[PDB]
Amino acid sequence: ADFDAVLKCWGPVEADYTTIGGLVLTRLFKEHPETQKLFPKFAGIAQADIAGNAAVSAHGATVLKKLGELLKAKGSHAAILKPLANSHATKHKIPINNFKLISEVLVKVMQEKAGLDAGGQTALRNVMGIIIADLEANYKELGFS
Ligand code: HEM
Repeated sequence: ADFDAVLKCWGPVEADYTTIGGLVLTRLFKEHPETQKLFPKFAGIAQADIAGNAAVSAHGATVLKKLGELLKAKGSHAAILKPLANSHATKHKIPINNFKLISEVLVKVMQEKAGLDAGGQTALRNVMGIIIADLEANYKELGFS
């Protein structure tokens, strides 16, 4: 049910993954500046110059597309989340807490831009908790606690 609750508000996100993806990453870097170092292509870009940056928005679109694809799966997601854990632990080297941060940002963006109400905000935090716990369990399998 919590996946359905989020998907009933995903339309505005999927409608413009570039704009919303750019909003999410811009906000992440503004509110959690230490995360920007984790993107070597973007690390060091002055904050005022991120909202207008097409490459930032394009990567935000990649992130949100994958998250959509996953949702739409409604928890039967292994062929999906295992590769993502693998690349994020071993290639991008993203500590697991950062996924909690981007999920806090996405809740806010969806509240403001996608009509996500109080119950939907809870549903999204629950679904992101499912995703993050699975990423964490796969990180552990790889040696990353
Ligand atoms: C559930 C949330 C997230 C999803 C769905 C997601 C998804 C993706 C996808 C699909 C890619 C490209 C291909 C692949 O790895 O398989 C990617 C790359 C990347 N992601 Fe994530 N990501 C998330 C969260 C994060 C966070 C929290 C960070 C850091 C704070 C991060 C940093 C990166 C970096 C650095 C790359 C490589 C960019 C490049 O080389 O161009 N991601 N992500």
